[PDB]
Amino acid sequence: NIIIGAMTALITPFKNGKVDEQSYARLIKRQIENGIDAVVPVGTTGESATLTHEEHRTCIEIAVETCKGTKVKVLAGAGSNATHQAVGLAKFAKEHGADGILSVAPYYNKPTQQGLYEHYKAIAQSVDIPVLLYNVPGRTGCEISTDTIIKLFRDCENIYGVKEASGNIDKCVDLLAHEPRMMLISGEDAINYPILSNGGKGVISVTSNLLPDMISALTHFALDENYKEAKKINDELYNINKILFCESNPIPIKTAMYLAGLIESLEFRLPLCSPSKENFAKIEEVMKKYKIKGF
Amino acid sequence: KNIIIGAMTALITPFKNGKVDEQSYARLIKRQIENGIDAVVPVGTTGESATLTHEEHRTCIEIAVETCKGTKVKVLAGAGSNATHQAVGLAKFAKEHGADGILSVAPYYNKPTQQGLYEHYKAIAQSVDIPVLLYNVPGRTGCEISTDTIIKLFRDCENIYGVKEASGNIDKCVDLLAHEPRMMLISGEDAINYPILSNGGKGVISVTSNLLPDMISALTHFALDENYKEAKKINDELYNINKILFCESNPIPIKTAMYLAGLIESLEFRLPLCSPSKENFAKIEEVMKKYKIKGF
Ligand SMILES: N[C@@H](CCCC[NH3+])C(=O)O
Ligand SMILES: N[C@@H](CCCC[NH3+])C(=O)O
Ligand SMILES: [Mg+2]
Ligand SMILES: [Mg+2]
Ligand SMILES: [Mg+2]
Ligand SMILES: [Mg+2]
Ligand SMILES: [Mg+2]
Ligand SMILES: [Mg+2]
Ligand SMILES: [Mg+2]
Repeated sequence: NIIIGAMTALITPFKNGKVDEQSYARLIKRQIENGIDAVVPVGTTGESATLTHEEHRTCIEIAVETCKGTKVKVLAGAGSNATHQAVGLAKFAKEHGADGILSVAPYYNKPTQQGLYEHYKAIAQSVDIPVLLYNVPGRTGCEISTDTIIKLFRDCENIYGVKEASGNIDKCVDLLAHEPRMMLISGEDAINYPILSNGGKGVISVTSNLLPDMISALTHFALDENYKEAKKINDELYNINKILFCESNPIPIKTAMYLAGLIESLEFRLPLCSPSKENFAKIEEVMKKYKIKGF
Repeated sequence: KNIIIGAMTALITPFKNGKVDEQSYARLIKRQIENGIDAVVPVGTTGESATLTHEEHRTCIEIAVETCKGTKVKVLAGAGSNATHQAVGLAKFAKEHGADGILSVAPYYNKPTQQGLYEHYKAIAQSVDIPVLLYNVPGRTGCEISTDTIIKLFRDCENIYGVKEASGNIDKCVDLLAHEPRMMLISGEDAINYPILSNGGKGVISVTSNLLPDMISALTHFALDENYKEAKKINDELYNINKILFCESNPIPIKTAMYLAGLIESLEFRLPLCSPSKENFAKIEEVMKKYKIKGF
C-alpha cells in the first residue's frame, strides 16, 4: 500500500492575497495531463507554513477532487511540528479522500529520535492510509536517522518509505541496503536519477511543476531500468534543477511558473517574497533552454 | 530606543494532565522575580512555543504580565512565527495585553531570504509601539538573520532594539557591536553568556536561569557593572550545567532538571518532545548536584 512514481510538490498560487483555487485546479490538471503519477498539495513547495489550517485543508480537497476519475493519486501534505496538529491533518486527509500523506519531520523544536518515533507512530496509528516520512534537515533542524526510519517502517504498517531531501547518497544506500522493502523517494531534483538508480521508487519534485513531462519520463525510464534514458534527462535538467534553488524554494519555481505564464501573479505570503532582480533574470535565462508545456 | 535588557529567563511551560499548569507557571515566575531576574520571556523556544495552541500561547503571556505586575520585572513576550501574518497577530496581542516588549524568532522551516526577513520584521515592528528583540537561532530555524539585515532593521525600525543570538558565533557578535554599538545584543546561549556580555552585550535570555536564576542574574549584573572577574567566575562554574542542559534538545533537559529539583510536579512534554533517555536523565541529575538550587 504505497504511492510511488513521478510526483509533484504543487506550488500554491495566490491572487490578491488568497489561494487562487481555480488556478490551483488548473495547475493540477496540467500535471495529470503530463504523465505525473501523484500530486502533493501543501508540501514545503506549496508554502505549507503560511497557509491557514482552513486553506491547507481546502488545497487538499481541491487536489482530491481534481484527481477523481484519473490514475493520479493525492499524497497530501500533513506535516506539523506539533504532533497533535500532524495527527489532525492526517485524519483530515484520510476523511477527505487523500490516497496517502506526506509528513515532514518536526521543524524548529528539534525532537530526539525517540520523539520522532513517537510522533510518527501517533500519526500512522491515526489513519489507515499510507504515510511517507519526509526528511529535510536543512529546513527542519533535525534528521530522521536511518535507524529511526527503518524502525518506523518495520513497526508501523502504513509507514511505507521516506522522501529524502538531505544531499546524502550514502544514507540512501544505507536505507535500501538494510531495508530494501521501503520506498525511497527523491526530494532533491538534481539527484533524482542517482536515487532512482539505487532502487528509489519515485520523486516528489519541484521542477515537475514547470516541466512535468520531463520529470515523468525520467522517473518512468528509471523505474523500467532504462538508465541511459533516465540519466540523459537528469543530466539535461541539472541546470534548471539547480537554478530553481538559487533562492529558497519555492521562490524560484513560482518565479519560473510566472515567467512561463502558468500563474497570473508572482505572489508569495510573507516572509517569502520575490527573488532579487538578478536572480529573476538568471531564472529567465536558464528557462530558455527548456520546452515548457502550456495548458 | 526603549529597551528590555539585563538578566532574562526563557520560561519553561509546565504541563499537568496535558494542559498548561497555570498555577505552577505563576509560581515559577514569582521565583524568578525573587532571585534578581530583570525580565521573563513566556513562550520562547524553551517554553515549547511550537506545541502550545494560540490560546495557550496567549494565556501564558497574560499570566506573565499579571505575575510581574507591580514588580520591576518586565515581560518580553515570545511572539515569533514563521508566518508573518501570525507574527504580527502575536505582536499585537502582546502589545494589547500589557507585555513590555516582544521576542520574535526568525522564521523557521520556510527559509526566507534576507529581503524576506527584513519585510517580516518591518511588518511586525510597524504593527506595535513596544520594543522588538530579534532572535537568531539558525540551528533550529534553518536560516540566519545576517549582521547586515539586523543592523538595517535596527536602524530603519524604531522599535527593533537588538537581537538574541543563539548561533555559537562570537565573531558575529563582534561584527554586530563593532558596526552598530547602539543595539542590545542579548545572549541566547548560556555557556557563552560571559563572552557575549564582556564584548558589550547587555543581557541574557537564559535556559539555565529557570533552575539557577540567582546565579544567572548575578553573572549578568556583575558583567553589566564591569566586574568581569566575578562574571567570568560564575560563567565558568556554570559551564557544566549549561552544557548538560543541552545533552538533548532544549527544553528536554531543563524540564528534567526542574522536575528533579522538585520545582515542577510532572515531567510532561507535548509531542514530539518527550522524556530524555535514562542515561541522560542520570547525567542531568549528577551534574545538578554540584549546584545550590533555590527553592520557592
Ligand atoms: N505556521 C505554522 C502553522 C501552519 C498551519 C498550516 N500548515 C507552521 O508552520 O507549523
Ligand atoms: N506549531 C506551529 C504553531 C504554533 C502556535 C503557537 N505558538 C508553529 O510552530 O508555528
Ligand atoms: Mg485563501
Ligand atoms: Mg508535510
Ligand atoms: Mg543533518
Ligand atoms: Mg546536495
Ligand atoms: Mg515501461
Ligand atoms: Mg540503460
Ligand atoms: Mg519568539
